[PDB]
Parts: sequence; structure tokens; C-alpha cells
Amino acid sequence: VDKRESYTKEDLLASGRGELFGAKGPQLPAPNMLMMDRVVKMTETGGNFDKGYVEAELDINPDLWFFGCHFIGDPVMPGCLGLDAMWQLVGFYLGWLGGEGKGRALGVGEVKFTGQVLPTAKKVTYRIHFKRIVNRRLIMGLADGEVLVDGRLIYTASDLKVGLFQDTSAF
Amino acid sequence: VDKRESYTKEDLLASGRGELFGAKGPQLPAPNMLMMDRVVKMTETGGNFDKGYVEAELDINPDLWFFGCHFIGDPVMPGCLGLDAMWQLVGFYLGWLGGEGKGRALGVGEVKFTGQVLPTAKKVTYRIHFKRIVNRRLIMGLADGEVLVDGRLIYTASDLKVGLFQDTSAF
Repeated sequence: VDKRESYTKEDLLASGRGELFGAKGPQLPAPNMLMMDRVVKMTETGGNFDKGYVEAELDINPDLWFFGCHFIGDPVMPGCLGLDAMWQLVGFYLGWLGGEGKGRALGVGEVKFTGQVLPTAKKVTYRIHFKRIVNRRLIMGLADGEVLVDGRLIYTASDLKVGLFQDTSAF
Repeated sequence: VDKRESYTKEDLLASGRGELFGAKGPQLPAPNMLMMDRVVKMTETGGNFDKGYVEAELDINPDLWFFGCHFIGDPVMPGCLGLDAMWQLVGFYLGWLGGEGKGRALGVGEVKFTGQVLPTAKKVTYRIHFKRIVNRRLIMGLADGEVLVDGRLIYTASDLKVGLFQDTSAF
């Protein structure tokens, strides 16, 4: 895969279609499960553990689908979706490294939500710090993640774990 | 509130509008974020810790929205949504006990996905085992959860934490 340092909305839409990393690489979900608008920085070193880093962003506007149903009369972005954006990124990175197989979130250690994303926010930032990568014949990625809303750290997640599966029926 | 041990799809939809437990109580998300069709059993005792139990179900069909976008050509229910259903149920139980305020998931201890829900499955079962409730000036619920697909355990979550906030400015 020709690694780029950044990807645009159109690159992420292609990803979901299987065009970015090709037919044997992982895919990101398509709207409305896609939780990022852009990947601004990807590096194989750096990050808190110096073993990789990814930063992505989601632009907030009052019309985003999830605000209307969550909750009626009390709009707030579901923390589960911000968490999913982090699993989505770990899987995207494994494919960026050239890993083959479809992505599947395997788990996460501690997750703490200390604030919320309201429809008046402007931007959500996702920062992923890779701890361990097993790109052997068993691709797995381990990482810590952070979610910031307009620069304020609101969610942390330790040990996000994602694996790539050549044959998904074995899951 | 008048406690019942089971609720229908209709009750759950009324809950999305605050019409089940009243305006002062918490709400469940409305479609498409509502992740269960019915609550089959709720008890104040029972469960693995004899401190509360909740069993709910989600009927599966190939047409559920999330199969189409997650992923294209590889339909699988997002584990993040199964996880959210567990947070939704803890908040619902807190309201059922007569709690007042809006629900906000505060976190989870450890999550493990060891299986997946495909469009060929028929039913997802959620089991929540309460371990501690704080229904004072501070209302929080701590529980362990399990997700089963067609009777087989696929996800587990320890220490799901949810709080009811009277003033969401405290977040």
C-alpha cells in the first residue's frame, strides 16, 4: 500500500468501498457508521509509545443523524460512536501497514467518559497511540485512544484491540 | 413509577419521549439508536450478584440499517452498538427504580468481543447483572453485561457505569 500521511473525506469513502487498500485490505464503514471526516496525520513512529500514531477529525454540525434520536429533546453524541471511531482507526492503520483481512473490534480495557459532545461543538479530534502490533500471520493492533471536543479531552480508552481476519467466518 | 417486569416495543418507544417514566426520568434513544425491541424481565434482586437483573432482546433481520454500511460486502453488527444497548439498559433500570435525571454512560471496565452477529442470526439477548446502585443525591449504576446471539455468548462487559444527571451542565 502506498502510505500517505493524510487522507481526505473522499479517501475514507473509497476505503469503505474497498478501493483505498484494495480488495484484500480492511474497509472503514460507510455513512452513517463512518465517524471521521478526515485523517490528518499517520506515522509509524511517534505517539506516547513511539510505535505509531494517528489523528483524525469529525466536524460537528446540529444536523448529524445521531443528535435527532439521541436523545429527543436532549441531543448528545453517543459515546459508543466515539469509541467505535477509535476501533475504526486502529483497523485503518493495520491496513495502512499493509495488513490483509477484514477488520473486527476484539475489545478494550478501561473506557472513561468525562464530558459530552453537544450539537454546538465544532470539532471532535481522535488521537490513537499504538502500543503493540502483531502483523504476523495473525494481525492484531493494541492502542490507547483519546477523544477531544474543540480541544477539551473528554474520553479515554485503554487497550483498544482490533484484529484483521482473512476469513471472517472463523469469527 | 409503576414497576412492571416486562415492556413492549411500544413502551420502549414511549420511553424515547419520556412518556414511560415521566419527564423527570431518563430516556432511551429513539430509532435508529434504540438497540432492543423488548425487555423480557426486570427484577430488583436476582442476577449474578443478587442485586438486580435485566434481560432484553433485539430481533435480527437482514434489513437492519447497520448491516448495509458496516461493512459493504461484509455485513456484521457493530460491537459498539451491542455495547451501547447494555449502557441503555442500565440507564433504563435506574429510571425504573424511580431515578430522576438524564442518562449518561460514564464508562466500562473491560469489553471482549469473541463472536459476531451476522444478518443470518435471529435474536440477540442482553443480560445485565447489577452489582451496585447509588440512588441518593448521586445516582449511578454499576453492572456486568453479556450479549448472546441465538443463545451463544459473544460479548461481555465488566463494570458498565451509567449516571443520571439532573443538570447536564455537570458534564
